[PDB]
Amino acid sequence: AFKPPPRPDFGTSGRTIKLQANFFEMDIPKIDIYHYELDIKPEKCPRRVNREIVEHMVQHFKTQIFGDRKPVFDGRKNLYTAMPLPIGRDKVELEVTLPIFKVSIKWVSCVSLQALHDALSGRLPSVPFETIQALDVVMRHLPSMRYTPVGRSFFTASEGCSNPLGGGREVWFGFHQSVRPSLWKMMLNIDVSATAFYKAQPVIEFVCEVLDFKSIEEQQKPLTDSQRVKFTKEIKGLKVEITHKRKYRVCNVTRRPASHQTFPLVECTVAQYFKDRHKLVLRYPHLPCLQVGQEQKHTYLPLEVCNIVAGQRCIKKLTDNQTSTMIRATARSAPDRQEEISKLMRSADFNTDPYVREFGIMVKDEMTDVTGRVLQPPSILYGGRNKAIATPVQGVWDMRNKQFHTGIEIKVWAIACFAPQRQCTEVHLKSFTEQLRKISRDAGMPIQGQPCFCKYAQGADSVEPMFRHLKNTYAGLQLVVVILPGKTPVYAEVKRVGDTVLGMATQCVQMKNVQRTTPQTLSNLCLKINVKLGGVNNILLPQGRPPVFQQPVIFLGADVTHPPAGDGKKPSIAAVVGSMDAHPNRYCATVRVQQHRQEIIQDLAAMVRELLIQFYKSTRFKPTRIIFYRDGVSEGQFQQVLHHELLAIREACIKLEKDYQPGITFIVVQKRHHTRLFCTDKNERVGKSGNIPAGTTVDTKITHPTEFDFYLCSHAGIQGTSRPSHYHVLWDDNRFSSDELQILTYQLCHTYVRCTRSVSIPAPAYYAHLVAFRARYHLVDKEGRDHQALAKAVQVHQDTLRTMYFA
RNA sequence: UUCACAUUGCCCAAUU
RNA sequence: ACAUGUGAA
Ligand SMILES: [Mg+2]
Ligand SMILES: [Mg+2]
Repeated sequence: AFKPPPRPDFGTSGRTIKLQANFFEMDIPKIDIYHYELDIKPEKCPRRVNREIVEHMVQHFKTQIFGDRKPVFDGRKNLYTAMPLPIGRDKVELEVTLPIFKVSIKWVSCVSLQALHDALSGRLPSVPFETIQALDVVMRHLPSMRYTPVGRSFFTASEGCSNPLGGGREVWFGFHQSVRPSLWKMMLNIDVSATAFYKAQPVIEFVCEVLDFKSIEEQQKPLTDSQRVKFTKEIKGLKVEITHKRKYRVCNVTRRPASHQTFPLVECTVAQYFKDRHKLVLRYPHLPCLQVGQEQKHTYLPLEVCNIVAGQRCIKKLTDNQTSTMIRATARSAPDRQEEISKLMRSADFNTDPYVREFGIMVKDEMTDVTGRVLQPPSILYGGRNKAIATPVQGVWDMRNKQFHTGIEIKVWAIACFAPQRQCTEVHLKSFTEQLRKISRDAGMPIQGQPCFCKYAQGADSVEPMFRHLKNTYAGLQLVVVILPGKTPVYAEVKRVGDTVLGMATQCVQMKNVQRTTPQTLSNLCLKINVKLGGVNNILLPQGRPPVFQQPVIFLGADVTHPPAGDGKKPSIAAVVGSMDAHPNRYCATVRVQQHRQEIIQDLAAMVRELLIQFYKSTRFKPTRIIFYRDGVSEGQFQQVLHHELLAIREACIKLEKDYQPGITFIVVQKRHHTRLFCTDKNERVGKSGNIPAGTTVDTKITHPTEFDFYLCSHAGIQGTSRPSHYHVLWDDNRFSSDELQILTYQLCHTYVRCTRSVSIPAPAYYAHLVAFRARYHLVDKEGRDHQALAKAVQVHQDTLRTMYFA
């Protein structure tokens, strides 16, 4: 379970395409640089405050130490210099004042950039991490002070334009920046981005925006408890500033107006306090005060003397309208984004950055050219009379004149309509039934007759007794179609009951899609229905599959989904699916709740054991090979994850049978990186968005210098700029060639049963996502006693276990 | 809750 | 994910 396998070869399959990547070559000197350890007492202050401390510590202690040396700082404890500092080894206490801190500098090490060159070439097997870290600290030292750092990105108010969102928020533009080793050179990965920020405005104006006032004096009355509570929820936690210089965090909003609100000086009011001490009379005395600092003390500031501090990211969720405006502001086609990144890099002036130039680094201002190959799509085989073969074109095909490979005859089914009768009439339901049966017969999934049961219902409470009744009354019941009036808790209840309480197949459909049907929608609905009932929609043309299918092989997809920002004990959800036939088409699912924000799948061995057992029951084969697509592990966790999960896989094998030792291939799938690929030639641009065509593959130039990784953009780019999926092979007993693995991955992107399209990641990974999503629905408002309760929540019924209920 | 693609959390990141 | 867009037999 040690080091990732070396790249075995380069891919040769498919026609070439000229591409540009948002990677900008770096020239790094062949020079040793110097790494010093810093400790700033006390180390509780924000990273930025530390950065300032060091920043003018260097200014204040210029004479003795640095002497024209321009150090870079990571913001916490790491300092780097281009040539060695005068303090030969010895920790030195330094005294720094801020307009109070002791800073100790001690030598740590030498970082050789020559060793980095050696790693980029053949000579070193590994890329020296410390070196990359050093370069990264160098490159982001200045913009960490100039701009507002968010993660690996930087944001700023765009000078000359405003993009308000309302509610005191506006769009800030910026960019992601990262330093990456490559087959060719050190690369600077730069992408543009945008995010909502709080406006740097007076608090009075903030109040007006949040409470929807065109101006204050609507009214000159204290706010209603409603208004005050909304304002409270909006400003709580934000930083404000005064002029009397002072910055505070807002912990509350007083109930009383400033004229009435009092504190112990003897009881003294806030307004009067400002009159007496600060010679100020409140223009808006009827308004509340912000409570700032510790909520235990009693420090209360009037609204009209405070400003919202500049550069605070808006953490809180945006409204629907705010979001709409955000999208509208930041939407760019592929060529537009390409031009924006290029414009940004020409206007960046990285090479005049005094710290960059101090470390002798040069950055290229043009995107790297890279040659991709466009893989051929697999043929898709259908069934019926035709045995039709479909040929994807630009990552899309369709169901017209085709029947499912194996279509289910639906004989017994029901309809529960939770939409109101007056809006979703019996005529609507009838007409919808007619249409659905037409499309379904065309597809080889004949709904033989009318539903056996069709009643209206209201509220979540009616779900369980209705479903119990159905299961007890109609023998051979295959499906319940559930019509919903849009967003409702009923959906989650329908799933809790069907999936985990009764083990019944349900298909939900929104009221509006019953009222107005279209062939495309009903067709997609049929994809879902056929799968849920155990059917096989289509299969990869068998003779067109890579040689790996010549022996029994199981395809696993795995994902962990974590709770959103904020809520803190809500668990993470681990989901693993495995193929159950040779096509591969049918999948079974396993799911677990696990520790909050843990990425490592804790219970993997038990899950894989289950899947292996089910695979044997379905196919009567034991897999000689296990292909494991693992979604969403970042590089910094590669070793962590691979160590636990690979072993878990082995354990599942070992405990199942000895000496059962199938070859394992462990592939990390990453859809959330910042690598963008653009057509160099305009006539290669596909559709309105002008993206690279589906099947575009890149395994040279910008990829890893020694390891086995590649980009594959398997999908049609409909809108904006495509995200090409990245695949990183952490382990491979099966000794794949690049060609076979890339082609296999591509083909798996065509087995996804919910649409006749090639999807952005292989089917097993996608299914993993759907399973986790469904689990999250089983857990809504539910968050060993506790953990057992949550584990119970996501446990499907016995009859649901062997199904694709997640489709 | 027909579906994909894209933006986006979340892993890794980040003295009144 | 939700939310928001763009689309489809
Ligand atoms: Mg995940
Ligand atoms: Mg949506």
